[PDB]
Amino acid sequence: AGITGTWYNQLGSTFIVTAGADGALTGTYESAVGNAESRYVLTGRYDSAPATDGSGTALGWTVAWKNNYRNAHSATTWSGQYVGGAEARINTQWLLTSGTTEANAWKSTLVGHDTFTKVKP
Amino acid sequence: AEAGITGTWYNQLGSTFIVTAGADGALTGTYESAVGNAESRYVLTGRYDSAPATDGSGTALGWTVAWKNNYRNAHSATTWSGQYVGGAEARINTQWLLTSGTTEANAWKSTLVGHDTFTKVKP
Amino acid sequence: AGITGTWYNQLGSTFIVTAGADGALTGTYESAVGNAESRYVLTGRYDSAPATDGSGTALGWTVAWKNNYRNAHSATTWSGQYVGGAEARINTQWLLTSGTTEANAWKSTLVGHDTFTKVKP
Amino acid sequence: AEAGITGTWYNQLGSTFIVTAGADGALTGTYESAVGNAESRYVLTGRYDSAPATDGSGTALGWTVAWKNNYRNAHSATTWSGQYVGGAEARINTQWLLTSGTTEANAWKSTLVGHDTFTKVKP
Ligand SMILES: O=C(CCCC[C@@H]1SC[C@@H]2NC(=O)N[C@@H]21)Nc1ccc([N+](=O)[O-])cc1
Ligand SMILES: O=C(CCCC[C@@H]1SC[C@@H]2NC(=O)N[C@@H]21)Nc1ccc([N+](=O)[O-])cc1
Ligand SMILES: O=C(CCCC[C@@H]1SC[C@@H]2NC(=O)N[C@@H]21)Nc1ccc([N+](=O)[O-])cc1
Ligand SMILES: O=C(CCCC[C@@H]1SC[C@@H]2NC(=O)N[C@@H]21)Nc1ccc([N+](=O)[O-])cc1
Repeated sequence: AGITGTWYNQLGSTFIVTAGADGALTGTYESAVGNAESRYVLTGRYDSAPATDGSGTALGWTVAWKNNYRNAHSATTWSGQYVGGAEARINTQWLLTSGTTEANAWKSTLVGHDTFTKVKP
Repeated sequence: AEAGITGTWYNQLGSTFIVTAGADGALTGTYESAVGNAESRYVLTGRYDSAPATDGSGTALGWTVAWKNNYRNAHSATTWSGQYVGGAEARINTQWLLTSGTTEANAWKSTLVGHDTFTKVKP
Repeated sequence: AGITGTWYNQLGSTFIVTAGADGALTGTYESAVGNAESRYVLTGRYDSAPATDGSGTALGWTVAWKNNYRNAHSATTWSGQYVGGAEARINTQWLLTSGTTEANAWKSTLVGHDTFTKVKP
Repeated sequence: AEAGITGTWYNQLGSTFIVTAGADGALTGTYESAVGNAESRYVLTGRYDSAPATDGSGTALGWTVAWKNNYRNAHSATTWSGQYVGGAEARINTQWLLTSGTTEANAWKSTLVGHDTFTKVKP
């Protein structure tokens, strides 16, 4: 529906997702930055029964940076909300964790925020 | 990847995390929280590195849970991001972001941040 | 210098700061949202000797939401960087912690991001 | 506010946090980290609620440290945000954001996030 489609964030990354009736999110992610290449599988969940007011729809998805081409031994999870309308938007904040030794654990997680704009005409 | 990830885990709050790890990187299972606007199990989905590095690094992973089942809907979603550490006392160290569906006016206070540690030992 | 002055974020909040030679930041903050009113004291620290390349200047500051008018029993810390030039900017990500009982501790911290634009002509 | 905040604290990493709490809400002291690009003490400044609620809520506080002294400059700053809990075994539970000075091209990977727990007991 509103979430299903093709999106892009401020970095130029590509986000193609499909929203299922049971609240499931599946698709592929293509990052424009970092030790990444081509498409990576993504999986998430969303509130399939949001508030009818002016509230956004809570959702989230994960991407392990490993495919048949590269492995950055890391995973990112995006958490945010879908805001519908003429100009659909997905505002997120993310956590990127890397696999590290017990000694380097304190510096294993980066935090950021991505804003997605919908395309798919 | 000798993933001992599969199994039933518990966090410091007493929440029950049940997961199965697929050979290709998929994570699936149910989540039951001991705190907050929730009851019974909620479906969760995630991904993990099905080929961690040879050194002694943990296995990166993450998963999400929209807080809605047949009993309630807290109009929220939580994503956990972290790493699995195998061994005698296996553990999953994570940090999470909980986003609530809100109006544009309240978007600034829509996301909580925390951290949970899961072990295979009772709450 | 570059940091010293008056700033505003996307929410309409007011940030008046002075950068000291020893890396100290002092000033007042006025929030446009939340259980807040008037001016609150702020204190921070910044990298007083940044890289001469195109890097930003690392900095941070804290505000306890308590003054002679209100007390929201909370404190926010902003962490980010100052990016100079014609259009000065301060990109931050913040953590807002509230005082809570041990039972409600898991939901004591909100996270967000504020972008500041400089004014003081 | 019976602030037992003042004193020397240590975190799970072995870092030493020394602070003095002013009657009006100010926090000042030095910070020494056992990990990372750092050595010796670094000046820190912060604020805390000098009038917490009457119930059993913790005392909200926060502080910053730019990582530059006479020995090194890691071109970074860390802010800790959390709450003080008094009692037999006093503790300061916090979460932090570490921002590195970077170019616009690397801004997306400039901030690390974690959490530290400070107690008055040796490392
Ligand atoms: O490079 C890797 C994998 C690609 C990460 C892309 C990130 S996901 C959040 C943000 N949104 C995007 O669309 N793209 C970026 N990961 C990685 C990064 C840093 C470190 N590190 O140690 O700093 C280790 C692995
Ligand atoms: O209560 C709800 C749903 C359940 C959330 C459980 C959280 S998931 C992170 C942490 N780890 C656990 O095992 N359990 C907790 N969500 C919610 C919470 C707060 C707000 N709020 O506005 O503050 C809105 C919705
Ligand atoms: O309302 C209060 C105090 C004012 C907070 C202003 C925040 S600081 C980050 C952001 N940037 C701004 O310029 N303004 C906002 N705090 C508070 C908020 C929420 C809760 N809560 O429980 O949800 C408790 C206390
Ligand atoms: O090494 C530096 C300076 C020292 C940082 C100490 C951190 S403060 C949070 C945590 N709590 C502690 O007590 N100690 C650690 N900073 C730095 C670290 C990583 C990167 N990086 O790019 O990954 C850049 C600068």
